[PDB]
Amino acid sequence: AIKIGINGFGRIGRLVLRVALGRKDIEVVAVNDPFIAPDYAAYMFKYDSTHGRYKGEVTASGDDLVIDGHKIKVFQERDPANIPWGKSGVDYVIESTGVFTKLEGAQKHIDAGAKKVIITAPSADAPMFVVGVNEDKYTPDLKIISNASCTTNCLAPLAKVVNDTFGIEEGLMTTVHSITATQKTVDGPSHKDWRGGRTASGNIIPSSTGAAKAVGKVIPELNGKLTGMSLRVPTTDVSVVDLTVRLKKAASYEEIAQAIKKASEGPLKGVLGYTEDAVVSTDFLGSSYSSIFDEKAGILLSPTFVKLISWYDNEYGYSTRVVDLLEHVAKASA
Amino acid sequence: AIKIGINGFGRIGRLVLRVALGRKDIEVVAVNDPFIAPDYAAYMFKYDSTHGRYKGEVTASGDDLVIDGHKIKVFQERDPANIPWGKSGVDYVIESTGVFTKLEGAQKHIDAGAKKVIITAPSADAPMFVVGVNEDKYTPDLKIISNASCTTNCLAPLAKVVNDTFGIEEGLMTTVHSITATQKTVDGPSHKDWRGGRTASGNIIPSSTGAAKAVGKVIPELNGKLTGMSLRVPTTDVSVVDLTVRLKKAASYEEIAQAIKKASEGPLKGVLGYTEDAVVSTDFLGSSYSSIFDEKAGILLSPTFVKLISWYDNEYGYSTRVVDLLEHVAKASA
Amino acid sequence: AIKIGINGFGRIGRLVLRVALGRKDIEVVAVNDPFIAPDYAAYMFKYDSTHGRYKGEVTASGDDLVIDGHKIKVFQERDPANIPWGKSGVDYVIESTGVFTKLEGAQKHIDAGAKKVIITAPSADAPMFVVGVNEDKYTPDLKIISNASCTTNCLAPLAKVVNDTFGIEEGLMTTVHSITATQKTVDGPSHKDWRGGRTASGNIIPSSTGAAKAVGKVIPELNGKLTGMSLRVPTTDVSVVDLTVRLKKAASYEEIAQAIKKASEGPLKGVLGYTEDAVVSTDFLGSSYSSIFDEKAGILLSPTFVKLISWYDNEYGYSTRVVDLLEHVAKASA
Amino acid sequence: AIKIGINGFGRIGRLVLRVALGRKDIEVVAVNDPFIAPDYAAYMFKYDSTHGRYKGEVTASGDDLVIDGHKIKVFQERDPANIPWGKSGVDYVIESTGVFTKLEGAQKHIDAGAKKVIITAPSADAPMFVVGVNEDKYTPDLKIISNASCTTNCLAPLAKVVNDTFGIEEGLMTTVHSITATQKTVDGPSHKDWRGGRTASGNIIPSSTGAAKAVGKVIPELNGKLTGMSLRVPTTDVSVVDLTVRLKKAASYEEIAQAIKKASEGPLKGVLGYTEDAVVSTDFLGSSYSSIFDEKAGILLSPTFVKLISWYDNEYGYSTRVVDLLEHVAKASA
Ligand SMILES: NC(=O)c1ccc[n+]([C@@H]2O[C@H](COP(=O)([O-])OP(=O)(O)OC[C@H]3O[C@@H](n4cnc5c(N)ncnc54)[C@H](O)[C@@H]3O)[C@@H](O)[C@H]2O)c1
Ligand SMILES: NC(=O)c1ccc[n+]([C@@H]2O[C@H](COP(=O)([O-])OP(=O)(O)OC[C@H]3O[C@@H](n4cnc5c(N)ncnc54)[C@H](O)[C@@H]3O)[C@@H](O)[C@H]2O)c1
Ligand SMILES: NC(=O)c1ccc[n+]([C@@H]2O[C@H](COP(=O)([O-])OP(=O)(O)OC[C@H]3O[C@@H](n4cnc5c(N)ncnc54)[C@H](O)[C@@H]3O)[C@@H](O)[C@H]2O)c1
Ligand SMILES: NC(=O)c1ccc[n+]([C@@H]2O[C@H](COP(=O)([O-])OP(=O)(O)OC[C@H]3O[C@@H](n4cnc5c(N)ncnc54)[C@H](O)[C@@H]3O)[C@@H](O)[C@H]2O)c1
Repeated sequence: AIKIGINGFGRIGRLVLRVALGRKDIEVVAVNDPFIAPDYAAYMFKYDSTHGRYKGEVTASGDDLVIDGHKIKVFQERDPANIPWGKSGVDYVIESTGVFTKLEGAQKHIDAGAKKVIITAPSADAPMFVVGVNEDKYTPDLKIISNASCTTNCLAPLAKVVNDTFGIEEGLMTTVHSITATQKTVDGPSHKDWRGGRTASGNIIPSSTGAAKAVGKVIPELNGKLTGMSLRVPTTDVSVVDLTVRLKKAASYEEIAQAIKKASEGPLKGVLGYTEDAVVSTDFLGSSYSSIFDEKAGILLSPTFVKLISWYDNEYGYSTRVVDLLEHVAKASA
Repeated sequence: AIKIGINGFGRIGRLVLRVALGRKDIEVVAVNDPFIAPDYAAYMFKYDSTHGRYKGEVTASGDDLVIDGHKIKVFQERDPANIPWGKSGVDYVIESTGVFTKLEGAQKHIDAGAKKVIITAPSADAPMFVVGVNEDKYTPDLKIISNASCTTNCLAPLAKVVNDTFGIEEGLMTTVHSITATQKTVDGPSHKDWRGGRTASGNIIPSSTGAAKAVGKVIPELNGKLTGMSLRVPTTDVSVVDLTVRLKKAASYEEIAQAIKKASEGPLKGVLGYTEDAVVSTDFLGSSYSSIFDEKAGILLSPTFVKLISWYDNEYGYSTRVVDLLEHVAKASA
Repeated sequence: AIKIGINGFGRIGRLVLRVALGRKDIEVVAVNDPFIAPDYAAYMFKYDSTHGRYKGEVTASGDDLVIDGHKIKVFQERDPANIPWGKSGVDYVIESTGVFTKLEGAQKHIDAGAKKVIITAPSADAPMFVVGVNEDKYTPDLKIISNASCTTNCLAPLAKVVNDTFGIEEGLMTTVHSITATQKTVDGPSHKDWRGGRTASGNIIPSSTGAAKAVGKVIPELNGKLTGMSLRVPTTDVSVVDLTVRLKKAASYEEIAQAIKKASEGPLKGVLGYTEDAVVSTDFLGSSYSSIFDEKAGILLSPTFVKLISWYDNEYGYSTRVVDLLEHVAKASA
Repeated sequence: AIKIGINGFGRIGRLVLRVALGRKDIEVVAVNDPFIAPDYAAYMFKYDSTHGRYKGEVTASGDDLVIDGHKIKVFQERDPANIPWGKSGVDYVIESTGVFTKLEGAQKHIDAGAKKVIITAPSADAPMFVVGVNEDKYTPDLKIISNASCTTNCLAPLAKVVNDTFGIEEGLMTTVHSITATQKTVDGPSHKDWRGGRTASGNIIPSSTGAAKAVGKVIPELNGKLTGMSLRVPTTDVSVVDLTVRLKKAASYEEIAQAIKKASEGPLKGVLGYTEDAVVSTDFLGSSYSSIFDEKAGILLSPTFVKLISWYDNEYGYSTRVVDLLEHVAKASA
């Protein structure tokens, strides 16, 4: 029994719960969010503007969120050191607040009695993992780890296949990315990111991202070879990586597509998907892939210079990978 | 001769400044916003997703926002008691934070050296005014007043005409309303208003509003005769009042429309507008009216039961009224 | 078996197919759409921006659309008289083009060998039915019938309960309505509906509707007692009825809600739904109800004057009713 | 006087009229659109969801569109051969229907009595020009020409500066592009572009474009050195070029920015703009530039491998260029 708690009952926290409730080996013991009371947590979990109503019975009773008859404790602590993880029997904490992304903050959960923490974001200092790429490098002494970003989980599996087969010499990427909770409904204050304060649903908004650099951390051979940027656009979920790369070995576009298709059918099955259909972003709502290569959308300019397109449900694909990483950690430590 | 300061440099604060800079007798001395430094204030005023670039020169210099040569001091105080309104020579404070809407909160501005405060919102206890309806009832001894809500400013002039002519027995109102800064880009916490936390750009969102009942405060004879609710929809600005009203006297629709046209040409000129064109919400972006009657959109069922439709730029029409009420207070107080 | 064909493979045509595939008594023999070839029909049926991917295998094979092994003939006839319904063994035609909504056009399906036609829209000509309101008035001599509009299917069950219990004296309705295929992505020509040509996703757009007067056709006692209008807003599916009604018998809001709840649990089960939750439009994506009463959103101004709010998935609830009406017609004619 | 007519009174046709009415030497004699009657033409010209109301008097009288006293004949011919251009004294036709983009189609305007045609789109046939880049290659023996695409007009001035100063070895472009009139409000038939049939306001939609390869026609030294693709996103106007380019000569990003700033201040003034502000797409609504380099948004991977960002109001910048090309052609003609 993988006994877990969730800190930060937001987009990622609530969807990680949806995914986790479908895994036989996982018991979600408790969640913590100081802004969400038990009855409110039942409301937020049951109804979802992006991914539909939860197919199951959702209520609250006292301090319990009750889903299909399973009782989940709801705590409301601003300070993770005050969450009763150990007294509740929680061994793994999903750290999905966006607030405790460094080792020093995430360690508070272990102080509070958990054993291990998975940060659902890039971490400035916790080791980072992408399932399908380097989760095999996880060892049980690592108590606090990061599942990287949603963009890194799209880019890294694709870059892995391309680099393995043809070699990546250099690459620049853009993610055309759905809006998120950090943005504003109308022009408002965002002192740390002026563009990000502008009306989210009315603008294309250039943004920064460390996701391309981060690929060189989970694929050390690509260290320093990739960088990138983001354009936030008025869709509510699903994002797309636009990867422009110089290759070491010359290829045709068909050969590149065939290498990606082969990986998607074998070692990257369930992580890297493949399509030749006339897909659009809504076609990936609820997709569990980290990366779906759009074969028809990309374009080759030279035998060593190509643009590759790959989709990802930044909320739900990533949330699935959180749970996958959790189960790999529990299996590797058993 | 009117020396004002602006607290809360947001949608209303910044657009009130836009309007004020166009008024002879107004000198904007300072603004206060603890989240917006001077250089950031210049950026937020210059560029607007809804109302376009400020046609003028906007820069910052030290602690001054500089607009077409005029220097405006920028304070950053969370507590209005700490704002040097008096030392700066500010006589009037435009209270547009949404946080100090009661006499208790707005009085802090006077304790800080200002003389009078106009709250850009309904107030639980401050006297309320709607230009064109009851601003002549303002008396100079009133130091803290409210300019009501954008919705009240749309409904009250319309209701005043209908009541003055045919009489209003009772009326139920819906405002189909653009999203505002209190809403969320994706499903997030909103513990005082659960529907309002849901994805703003992807939902029709019911919301309570006292704006129809508040008409009874500015039109005492309509006390208890109007109420209603709101539906927030994914437009970024401009809203519409849908007033279903029972009349005391039998009328034809042509008769109602003529009465409204007469009012808009005479005593409510510039406040109540009138159109017979095939208008949609974007046609009122930047409109200075409080209320624009849409003659072709309404429908009569019986001679005493009719549905009336009136548009309003909830940001800019209201902001213009804020400045209009300020100039009336100053004049009445001379 | 109920052997059917679908004319017009659009939003309604394709969602009617989705519903019908879940009904054991129905065999979908064929579809016709001159603008959609077989492989394109497979794509349009498989991928849906609003209702997700079809959960099942969708391919095309020569002239057949193939869904979970069941083959469906695809015709491409502009003129319904040329569709080989009789030769194909089709007895019922779902007429969902929007082009053939009168008896004269719909009869061409019967000339072509079908037995009966259900028009998925109001008809100037053909008798109209709303399941849960008057489908037991269907008699087998009626060969061509209309399932009314999506708004009429939301308003009529609600009006039936309120009129049955308290009596409706008069009522005025607004539907705040999602955009549809007749609208335009940017300001474009719509010479019969000038407002309807303006940018659909950027505007609140007033529109005329006969849906409230049509209630008086399916509930004859309400003939002449209801009318209304529409406001199109930038959501892509789900709409809401805003009914302002004068009652004959006085009541509390709670008594009104209780009458609707009882109907929803009894004679209008599956047609009229009932909620007290903090719902928004996306919470009814895929709902099979015609009408979901929003208990917390309405408001009462006098014991005989109240505003009632009811939701509907204008695409999917209506499409479910089309199939329900079809099964009622087949059973009534056996 | 440059006497002109406009064929296709759409987004480009109407905005070309707005621009042309501000040029002293141009007389707009007539417009043609079989779907827009004279009074409807006045409505569509007067009200604009994207660019506001026309600041001027707009009426219709008989068969004339009347703008600030100037009468413009309104024709309604589906076949341009039937437009009485000659009898009306029109010398230059702006061909903005999207339907007559080849020499054979546009020639009908000359058979009907016009002298020269400017197609407001790429042509498979007609020589293409981009103002600021190659309009000095226009010669008056050319009777039918193309102003290329809005994306080519953004990319070409940028590529010219970069190629002139550092040399372009090769480049791959993505345009993140606002929706246009060819898209659909909900999933509908688009048999030649399946992705383009999907819900425009709810999807990121990949699309082909020859815009980058077309730069090689107006800058022949760049033939075969650029290509790219498009992602349509739910904004109603303004688009952005994302150019990933390999340089021949090593550069710092600062030298690149400085070269573009210099060109924007001299030989490309009014065509190529330059900004270092925290801009988003709405900040370029109504901009007359072909291309606005976003200095802060771009990123450098190596001294010869860089990503450059440039904005454009695809409707209004391009419409202004159509009028600029017209005046250049007329100066060289007659
Ligand atoms: N949304 C995405 O697409 C996405 C994808 C991958 C990763 N992430 C990352 O996951 C994290 C969460 O993202 P989100 O999109 O779910 O954000 P969110 O804002 O939806 O959720 C954050 C939650 O944290 C809660 N919270 C805030 N302070 C807290 C505290 N002190 N203790 C406990 N709970 C607290 C909030 O109430 C909220 O419910 C962020 O690091 C983000 O970068 C987001
Ligand atoms: N359409 C409208 O937006 C509209 C119309 C009429 C009235 N109003 C009302 O006007 C008020 C402001 O609304 P808004 O839409 O401009 O909101 P907003 O969020 O755009 O602006 C509020 C501003 O107040 C600032 N602020 C927050 N706390 C502060 C403090 N302690 N001291 C000083 N400044 C502070 C914020 O930083 C922000 O800039 C609200 O009461 C609102 O109900 C809004
Ligand atoms: N969308 C809704 O919410 C809704 C709800 C209730 C009723 N309706 C009604 O249903 C009908 C269709 O609506 P929709 O929204 O599905 O529209 P749609 O445009 O999505 O579908 C109409 C289909 O008819 C096809 N078609 C056109 N001409 C044809 C012909 N001559 N023969 C066969 N097929 C043809 C089109 O190619 C298209 O696929 C309309 O009458 C509409 O008013 C729509
Ligand atoms: N951003 C842009 O919208 C943009 C930018 C650059 C170029 N263009 C190009 O300009 C052209 C028009 O684009 P638009 O966006 O203005 O399209 P639009 O659909 O807004 O306008 C096209 C107009 O042509 C009219 N029309 C159709 N058939 C006709 C005929 N036979 N005779 C006369 N008029 C006819 C239509 O009624 C419509 O008003 C296209 O070639 C397009 O690719 C568009």
